[PDB]
Parts: sequence; C-alpha cells; structure tokens
Amino acid sequence: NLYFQGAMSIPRSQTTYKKKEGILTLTEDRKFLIWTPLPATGPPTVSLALDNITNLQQTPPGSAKVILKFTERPRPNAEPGAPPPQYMFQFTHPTDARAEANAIRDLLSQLLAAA
Ligand SMILES: [Cl-]
Ligand SMILES: [Cl-]
Ligand SMILES: [Cl-]
Ligand SMILES: [Cs+]
Ligand SMILES: [K+]
Repeated sequence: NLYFQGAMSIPRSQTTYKKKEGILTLTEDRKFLIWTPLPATGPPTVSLALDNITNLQQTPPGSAKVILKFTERPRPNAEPGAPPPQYMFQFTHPTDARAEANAIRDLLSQLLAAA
C-alpha cells in the first residue's frame, strides 16, 4: 500500500508569453504554474492554479515553434458560447526548447493526474 509522490526537480524554462521573454516554472508547493517576465525579480504575471487547468496541448515536434498551451476552467460569469481561458508559452532555449517543454509537460500531467 505504498504511496509515492513525484520527485523530479521543478524546471525554470525560458519562455515567451504574449511576445515578452520570461521564465515558466511552478511554485515550490507545486500548486501553481507561474510565468514571470525577465528579469524575473518581480512577481508572476501569470499564476494558474493546477486545480483550474483542464487541458494541456503542445505543438507537434517539427513545428516552427515549440509551444505548450494550457486551458483553464471557464470563469464564473463567462457566456456559454465563449472560449475558455488559454495561455500559450513558447519555449525559446535555442537547443533545449523541445526537451524543456517535454519536462514541464510531463511534470504538469503527473500533478494534474495526482489531484
Ligand atoms: Cl514558491
Ligand atoms: Cl532568471
Ligand atoms: Cl520540435
Ligand atoms: Cs531549464
Ligand atoms: K519563431
């Protein structure tokens, strides 16, 4: 009856959000996905609770851009026809963009399944 939690380290990935360079990571409690614009010393501009994330999608390998797209639960007063909130992070590490995207994706999918 053993219980295991994930033990990989939390990555800090070079990513662009709405055409600004920054760092995508998770909070230490692994409850929030946070993006902070460079220099990365101010507060996050995107903070998405993992409990509110309903989907994770990626550009397929070989695409022009390496992007992860996260979808959130609809906001409380959203109109029923409206698309759900979404957040696209382009991975910009010149050699490691796809590997960094895969690392975050894998860590996120584990946490999302564990909750
Ligand atoms: Cl933290
Ligand atoms: Cl940094
Ligand atoms: Cl790729
Ligand atoms: Cs990294
Ligand atoms: K590009």
